[PDB]
Amino acid sequence: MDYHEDDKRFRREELCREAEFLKLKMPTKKVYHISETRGLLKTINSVLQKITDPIQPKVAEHRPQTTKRLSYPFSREKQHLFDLTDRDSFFDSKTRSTIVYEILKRTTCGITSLLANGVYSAAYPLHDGDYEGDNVEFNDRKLLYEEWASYGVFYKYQPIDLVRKYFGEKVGLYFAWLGAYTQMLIPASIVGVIVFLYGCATVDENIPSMEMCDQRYNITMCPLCDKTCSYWKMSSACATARASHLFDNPATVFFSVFMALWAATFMEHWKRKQMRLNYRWDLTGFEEEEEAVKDHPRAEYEARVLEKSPAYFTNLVSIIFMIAVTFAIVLGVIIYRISTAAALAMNSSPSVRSNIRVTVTATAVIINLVVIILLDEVYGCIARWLTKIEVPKTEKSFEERLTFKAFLLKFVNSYTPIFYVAFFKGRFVGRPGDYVYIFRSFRMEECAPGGCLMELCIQLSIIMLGKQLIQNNLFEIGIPKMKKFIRYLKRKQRYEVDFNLEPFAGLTPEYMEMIIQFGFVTLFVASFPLAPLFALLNNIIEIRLDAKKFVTELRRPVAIRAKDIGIWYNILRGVGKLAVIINAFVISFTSDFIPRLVYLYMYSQNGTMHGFVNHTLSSFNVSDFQNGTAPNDPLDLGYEVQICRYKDYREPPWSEHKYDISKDFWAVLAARLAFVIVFQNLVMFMSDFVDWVIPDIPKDISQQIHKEKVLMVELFMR
Amino acid sequence: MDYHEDDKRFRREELCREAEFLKLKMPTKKVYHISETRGLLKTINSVLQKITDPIQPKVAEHRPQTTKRLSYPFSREKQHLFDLTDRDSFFDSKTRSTIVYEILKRTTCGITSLLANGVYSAAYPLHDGDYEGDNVEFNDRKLLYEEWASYGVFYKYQPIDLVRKYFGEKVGLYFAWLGAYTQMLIPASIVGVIVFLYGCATVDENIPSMEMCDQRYNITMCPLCDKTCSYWKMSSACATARASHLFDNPATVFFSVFMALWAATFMEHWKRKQMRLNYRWDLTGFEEEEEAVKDHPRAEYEARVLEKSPAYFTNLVSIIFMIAVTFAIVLGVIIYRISTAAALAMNSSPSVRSNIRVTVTATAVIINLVVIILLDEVYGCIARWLTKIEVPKTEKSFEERLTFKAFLLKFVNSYTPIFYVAFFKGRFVGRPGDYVYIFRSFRMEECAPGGCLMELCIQLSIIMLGKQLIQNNLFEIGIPKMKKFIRYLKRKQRYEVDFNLEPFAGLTPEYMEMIIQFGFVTLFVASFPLAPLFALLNNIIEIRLDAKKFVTELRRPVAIRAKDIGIWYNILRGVGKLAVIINAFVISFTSDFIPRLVYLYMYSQNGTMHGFVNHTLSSFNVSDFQNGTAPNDPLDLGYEVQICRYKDYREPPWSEHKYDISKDFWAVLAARLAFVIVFQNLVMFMSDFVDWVIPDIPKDISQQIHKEKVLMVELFMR
Ligand SMILES: [Ca+2]
Ligand SMILES: [Ca+2]
Ligand SMILES: [Ca+2]
Ligand SMILES: [Ca+2]
Repeated sequence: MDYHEDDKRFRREELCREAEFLKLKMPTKKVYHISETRGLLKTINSVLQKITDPIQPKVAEHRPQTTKRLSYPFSREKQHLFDLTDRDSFFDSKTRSTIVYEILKRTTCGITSLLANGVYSAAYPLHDGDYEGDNVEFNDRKLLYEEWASYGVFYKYQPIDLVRKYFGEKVGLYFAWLGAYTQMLIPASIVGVIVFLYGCATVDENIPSMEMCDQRYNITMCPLCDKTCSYWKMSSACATARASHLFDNPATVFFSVFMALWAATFMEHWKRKQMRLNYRWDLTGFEEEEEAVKDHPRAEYEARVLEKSPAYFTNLVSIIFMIAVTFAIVLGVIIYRISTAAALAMNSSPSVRSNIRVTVTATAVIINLVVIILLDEVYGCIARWLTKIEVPKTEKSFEERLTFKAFLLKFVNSYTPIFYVAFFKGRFVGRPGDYVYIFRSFRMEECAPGGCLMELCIQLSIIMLGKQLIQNNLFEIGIPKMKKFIRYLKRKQRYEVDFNLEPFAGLTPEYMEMIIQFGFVTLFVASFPLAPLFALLNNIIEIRLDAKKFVTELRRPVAIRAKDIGIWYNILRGVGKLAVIINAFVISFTSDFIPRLVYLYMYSQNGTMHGFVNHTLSSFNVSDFQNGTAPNDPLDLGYEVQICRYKDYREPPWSEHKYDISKDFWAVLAARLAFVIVFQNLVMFMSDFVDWVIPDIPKDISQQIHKEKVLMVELFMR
Repeated sequence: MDYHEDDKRFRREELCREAEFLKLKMPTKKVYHISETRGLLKTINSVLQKITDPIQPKVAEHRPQTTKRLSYPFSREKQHLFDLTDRDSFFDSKTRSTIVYEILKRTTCGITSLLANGVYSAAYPLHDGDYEGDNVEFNDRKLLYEEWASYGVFYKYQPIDLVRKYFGEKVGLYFAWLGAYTQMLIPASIVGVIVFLYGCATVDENIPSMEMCDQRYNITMCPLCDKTCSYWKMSSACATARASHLFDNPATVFFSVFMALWAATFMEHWKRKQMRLNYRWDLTGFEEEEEAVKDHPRAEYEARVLEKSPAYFTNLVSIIFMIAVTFAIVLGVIIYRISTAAALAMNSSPSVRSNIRVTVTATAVIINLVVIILLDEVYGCIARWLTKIEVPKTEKSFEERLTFKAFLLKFVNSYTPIFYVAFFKGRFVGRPGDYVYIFRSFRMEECAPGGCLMELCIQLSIIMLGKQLIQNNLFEIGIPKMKKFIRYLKRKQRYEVDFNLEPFAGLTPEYMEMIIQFGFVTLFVASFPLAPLFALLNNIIEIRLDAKKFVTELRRPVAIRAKDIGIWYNILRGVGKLAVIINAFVISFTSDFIPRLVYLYMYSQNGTMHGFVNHTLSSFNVSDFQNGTAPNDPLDLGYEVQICRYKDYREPPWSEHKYDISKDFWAVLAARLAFVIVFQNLVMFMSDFVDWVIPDIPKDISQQIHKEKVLMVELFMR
């Protein structure tokens, strides 16, 4: 318990004499406006500040803001600038802290470099009362914990009009965004499960999967290794083909079109929603540009320029940034190589002959993810330092610029193994005659038995479950408690309670996870349905986890008022527009959908497909290995062996040309590229069409603000 | 000579008794505001109106508009709403006519259905003085004719600040737009001529043109006709190949990229320019929506609804519109067919044996253009009537909706023969074995000897010269003089002079020609450079022709104030965005650029190309015609004949497969589609990049309006 103030202060009680020389000069400028009283307690002393009344409408009339009025037509109170209330207890704690903070920034000798220098350690508003606790006189924060930030309440709606009142429009605007995103994930998950279960129903009705699961063919493939791998039968790995038909179903194409159109209609819905939320709170968006002070090393450098009394260096460090992006790109694939090459050629030295091929893939991906989790912090640090070097003008430019430079890095290292698996996996190996030897010592890399699509789906699967759901939430809960143990192992007053809390670190690491997750929703659902489902399961946990992090474990933000999410809308629209071309390439060049359609329409010799797998397998002759690249010990799976088969669209060896590129390769390639053109153009046009149709401003808000303006006129004239 | 009034009136002097019963009830409502006097002269009587002073600041204060002030910092006078002048002769004639016209619309019993009923025939402001003439006391219109609307002055700049003062911001804004477009055409024409002359320099240095112009091959082609055409030699038509290399030069690809980027930078330049023109005239764009009265059959239908006291029918008539678009599309190709089939199989009955093949093409295109010129008016009329049926709410909705429905029609019938020539010409004929017989009586259509690109370039050429430059300007001058002869063959006072002038008919037919011409600039310069040149030559003539049409042959517009061109910006951005994909298809599928690159990189057997024309020609055997489709009288050009050649990428007849589709067809097709993907994506990204880079608001205007706002504050507080 105490009396009723606004903003605290945290000095460091015992150079030092200049610390006290500035520590008693600033508040002398603070005497004229705000009545301060300093308190002396156990650990480190603090400074207290209570606002005085008659300067508060000086600041409330200094800036234009809307406050509640007395008149109400149609069951709803109007708002104008500042008049007609007269309560002396109607200024909420949030707005009081806003005004007091404006005085905290305005007067100079603000707290930018005064706080950033070392004399002051923390400047922050306090909260009313306490969550849970005992015998509390109806706290707002207790109410908010009891209705919003509990795991037991995840079905009831977001109380957005209260969280705006207690945290401000920025923090309120975030949870509104996450609410609309999770609400839009419901039909995505329903349609995802319907398409996947349509996949599950008709697995054993198709032709091309039966052709592999059939016995009595005795068809043999080439060993896919340099020295030590043997011949393998087609019907051996047939579960992977069964799951392949579970994933590259002809309903998934329709699901991809549905997802592009889904992302577009989500953009429309959210524009409309923040428009009505800009109605309900603050309508005149004309904040005065160049309002705050400049960034202090720009004033320092500017002072150096005035001592001396650059359009080369910003572009120079932008090129530095692009360099870092390029070797980030190659670094991801480097680390993926190291990961798949964690345990190579271990067939011999244990001599147990497991041949399980599971631990190499599983621990490859898991070790890979450990290196990505470890490296992400480094990239964040390079973003902060580089943006510090560039010397932006304001705080807004620092926030925006740092946001973009962090996003490119996390995009690159968080997505590049999936680009390597989905596209560039088994493209570049030659015929079984000659192999493409990278580094001139051994082979590049070979695909899975039965298609590289499985490695994409299980890699993508354990990223949607590994890093997103379990790892990130477990550290997101786990870190602040451990910082609490660190800060401990080295009747209580209010600010002494709030000092033990952790300081607040912006909204960028909390939007960031959601932009990357949105990238997982829209960029790779051409080859993997039911991804939204995983996004929804992560999302329900994320909203309440973040809410409990606000109410429980953090001190209060200072309630910066803004009217849109900002740069994140451009990032969402960019990613959602990039999704179309990458879905076209995933469908055509990966999904094995084009060769089946071409075989149905050009080499059928009947109505349907049969002998498709007979058609793809390019017969080879085992006499033509390059003196050592033969299988080292042939398995003798049957009596003998004469010819191995492989899938590359090449002519048989007995023809007058052997081991060249056939007609069918160019036919399939032409059909693939034609699909890319048609898909990209039609889906760009549809995704534009649902922008042109849906009204970007809502009607009810336009007519209601028009009626409010008219009634404001006819009420004002009297 | 007369006294000084604002707005005229034209009644029809002798049902009739109701005409006079309303003719003396409206002006009784006009007595209260504006002092009218009626005059009685020779032909038909008129009514005169002079404004009275003290109601003019009632209307000038009724609406907010900016007028000149007394203070001037930095050599330029400020503007605010209405004060501080006090001249009683400072209201220009344009603004006086604006206010008087607002009273003409406001009071009701406005002149919408009062003028549209039949009692009033014309309501219009008059002009001061007269152009040229004799002894005129420094007319504004004489000045404007002497500086702007004369053919002798086409090099000196547009006097935009005077034409705005005399005609208003709409008509001024148009000539600003045409000024910026013609100014942007200068480097387009320079680079066009440089690329074309680079084509002209190195004609006789290449390989594939020499291969056709070479003698001593004795290579013979198949006759390309059903019954009566003979074998023709390759070296016969070699001028057409010479011009083909003049057009599909590898510099034209660079010119196509340059044109897409040119269109984008033109958009940026014009956004910036109308922004500063919105600075110089009127800055607060907040015109009150729903300001004027509704459209009178919507009030009539609304009255019928109120007698009765539809979201199906508007969409029904939209589908009607789409139907009209579809048979417009097929109608263009129908009329093109009739045109090329004007004189078919005339080799026999004259028996002169000219074999000139010129008159069929030339008169085909000319007859085609006559039908398009004749049909365009019909499509315009269907646009007006259909838009009349749809019953829009306002005048603005009628203007916009009619604009769009006119544009789709003129787009379709004005472009469809060029789509037929550039794309679908010789694609769909089979091998010389079997032909694709449309209508089951005779062959479809065959390409030119030496490529269908020539027919595209000469058709496109005589549209850029035929319909654009000569036909349209000749009728645009020719029509109003003939209407003057018609109106004649059935000391003078001012309104009696202005009555002989022709009424003004909006800006839509004058923007329309320029949007279609812009379509000719950006949509087909992949296969035809130096098109801008023709656009520039048309454009210089067009600006002065239109200007002389405003000053000389038309009565005055009523000066509607607007702040942008409107729908035409969306139409320009749409066409300029459609240009990229159509340039990709013109380069790949028409320009014969891909097969030369593929032959250079895959079948070279050396460094360079030689025997390219040897490679393309698919040898055929003349024994395999279908019993009558043989050449009827073989020409006996040599001793005998055994095999004819043709260009379709098919295997020779002596192989184990004959007359099927070879490997090389799929190879070339795959390369073509790959070029479409790469070109479309990279040019979309560049055309976006020059939007992201260039600041869409100018800096000087932003800082200058900020300084104007600050100085307005510190001048207002005193
Ligand atoms: Ca998380
Ligand atoms: Ca989180
Ligand atoms: Ca013209
Ligand atoms: Ca014209």
